Amino acid sequence: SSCNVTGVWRNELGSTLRVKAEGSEVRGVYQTAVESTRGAAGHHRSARIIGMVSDGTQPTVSFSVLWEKGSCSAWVGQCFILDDGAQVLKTFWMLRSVADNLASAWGSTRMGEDIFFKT
Amino acid sequence: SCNVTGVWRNELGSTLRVKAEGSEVRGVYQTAVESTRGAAGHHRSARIIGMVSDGTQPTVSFSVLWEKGSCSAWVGQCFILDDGAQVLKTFWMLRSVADNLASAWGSTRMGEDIFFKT
Amino acid sequence: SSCNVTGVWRNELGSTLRVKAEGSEVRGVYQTAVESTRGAAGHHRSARIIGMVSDGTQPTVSFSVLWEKGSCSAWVGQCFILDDGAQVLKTFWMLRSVADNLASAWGSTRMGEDIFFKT
Amino acid sequence: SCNVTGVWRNELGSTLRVKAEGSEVRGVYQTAVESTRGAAGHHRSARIIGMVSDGTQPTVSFSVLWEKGSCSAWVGQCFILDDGAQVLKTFWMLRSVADNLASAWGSTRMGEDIFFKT
Ligand SMILES: O=C(O)CCCC[C@@H]1SC[C@@H]2NC(=O)N[C@@H]21
Ligand SMILES: O=C(O)CCCC[C@@H]1SC[C@@H]2NC(=O)N[C@@H]21
Ligand SMILES: O=C(O)CCCC[C@@H]1SC[C@@H]2NC(=O)N[C@@H]21
Ligand SMILES: O=C(O)CCCC[C@@H]1SC[C@@H]2NC(=O)N[C@@H]21
Repeated sequence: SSCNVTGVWRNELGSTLRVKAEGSEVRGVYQTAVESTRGAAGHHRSARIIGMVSDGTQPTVSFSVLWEKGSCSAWVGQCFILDDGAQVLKTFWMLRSVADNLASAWGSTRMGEDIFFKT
Repeated sequence: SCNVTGVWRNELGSTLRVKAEGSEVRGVYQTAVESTRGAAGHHRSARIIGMVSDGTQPTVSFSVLWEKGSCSAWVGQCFILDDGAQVLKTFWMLRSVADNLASAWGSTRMGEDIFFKT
Repeated sequence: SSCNVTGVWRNELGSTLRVKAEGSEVRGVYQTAVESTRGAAGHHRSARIIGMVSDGTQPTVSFSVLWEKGSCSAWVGQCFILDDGAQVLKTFWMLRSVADNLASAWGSTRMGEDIFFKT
Repeated sequence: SCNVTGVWRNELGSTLRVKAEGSEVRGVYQTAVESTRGAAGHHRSARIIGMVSDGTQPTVSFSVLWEKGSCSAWVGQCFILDDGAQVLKTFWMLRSVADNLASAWGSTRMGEDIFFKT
């Protein structure tokens, strides 16, 4: 019983992650159900993702998103296959907001946990 | 204008060879340090994949898959200091493999990496 | 309707947090269900808490824990009252492992999310 | 030994006055910066409460509650260098007040603070 990163995923915020694994890379499309300020994520709150995925029964993943307005996000996670059979992607993320210069950037990094379930 | 393409070095002694073609970043990462011995394999090198914005002080996000299945990610921004230096200010996460969901709580480390240009 | 920080909470790993407010401070007991390396959290996987709670309806909290073998942890968070009447304590945490020196400390900090519910 | 008790300053210019009592730390933090005008109060100072371990290079964990409801926590270690210099090495989180659960998703920031002595 394997956890397969390829698929369509939904997080606890209601964001959708559509992902295709090929070789050791991932591509696809992230639609965020929220943004940090109006505009940030763009026209349909959507952007391309690019990243890596490991081999194995419970693979690790890492992937990046650049948001239309110049902020950017990164996730690292592992695909686990639960005892009830649900496929689950446990991730932490960083969101990096554009700063004006180095001195004002101390506060430009946010973090959190996204849990993605297959739909 | 700060530019991401080039060869960089961090406070740990690690090296980052980066090349942008537009919004994409590719390259190679050599880490001077490892969480377990050989976790990054014998050359401690891996490929890098990510994104870089446009603008003069662009933001950057990139991932590395390590040889034995851990993976790191960096976000940051390319700054021109007063003195002419180009600096990549980043924060990273290192995700170690875990056996099951229940052991995964302790799987994510973080830190800050300052990359300077060789 | 408010969120009340005082009491016994339980998070996703089964760890129990007992909070007593004394003014702006919080004191109490943390019993972790899990530890890094056997005995890191001491004989009873238990230690005391110290920190702060704000004055809202939905207060923010900050608290810290020194474990027996010297690693330390801190959580920051807010106490939300939900539509269904439930009180959820939403935190993020940092675990600091002891290192021998500055250079080998690069990997000494881990992070996660803890969602506490009231018992 | 590295001694936590004292007056400390970090890369941002913020000042940290702490004293140690058993395994408890107390004192005042004066931040050189804030998220919004006045988040740290008119004087940008607040009390600190936390913990410090025994040993030659002790670990530390402290909190601060800010005037307008946000809060910050630091975890770290007091490393003593070759040159005899004492150095507090930390990572922090800053939680901002949110109106409700759903809109709290982006309410946590982090960073590194490195403190030197006066
Ligand atoms: O606010 C921004 O700068 C762009 C949108 C940010 C979306 C973030 S990425 C991490 C978190 N998880 C989500 O699904 N959305 C938010
Ligand atoms: O430990 C592993 O699982 C593989 C090596 C990780 C190297 C990390 S990546 C974050 C940090 N920055 C560096 O330059 N090296 C370490
Ligand atoms: O591993 C150690 O060094 C001591 C025990 C740490 C337990 C951590 S603290 C954050 C997380 N949440 C819990 O409930 N327990 C773990
Ligand atoms: O913005 C706020 O809500 C309150 C002030 C935050 C000050 C932060 S705490 C982490 C960082 N280190 C400092 O010395 N100052 C900032």
